[PDB]
Amino acid sequence: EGDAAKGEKEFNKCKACHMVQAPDGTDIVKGGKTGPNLYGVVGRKIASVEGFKYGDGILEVAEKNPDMVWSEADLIEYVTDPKPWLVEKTGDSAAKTKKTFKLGKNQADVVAFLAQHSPDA
Ligand code: HEC
Repeated sequence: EGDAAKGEKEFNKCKACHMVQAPDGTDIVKGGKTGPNLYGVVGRKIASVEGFKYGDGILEVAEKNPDMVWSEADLIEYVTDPKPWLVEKTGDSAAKTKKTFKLGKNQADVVAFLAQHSPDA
């Protein structure tokens, strides 16, 4: 049972690279642009943010699984350890990505925070 209040704090480990900004430009969490905006990520098609330059592996996940979206379960796994998640979904041990950051605790909490800011999932 993820706690979005705890997740908001844990998101300080994500905001160097990611923002959470609503479609009207309102910052929920002011953050970087190295990774894509995470507002609305829960239920969002994998690797589908307009203009973002994704790595080959995550694009392959989306290409080979056209109906795939970010579920809460997949988010928890990916946040925990991104690379093996990509290997799992692509079936390719050499799946690319420069994104290896692993969150070691409170993963369901951060995902609850992301879900709070995906009001239309
Ligand atoms: C920079 C060093 C990052 C940190 C710290 C975190 N993320 Fe990240 N994220 C980053 C990049 C460059 C990418 C693109 C990956 C690729 O291979 O192209 C991502 C992607 C995500 C995604 C997928 C988004 C999508 O639109 O499909 C998610 C859900 C995500 N990142 C979440 C996330 C969280 C919760 C983090 C803190 C725990 C976090 N990331 C850290 C770069 C960086």
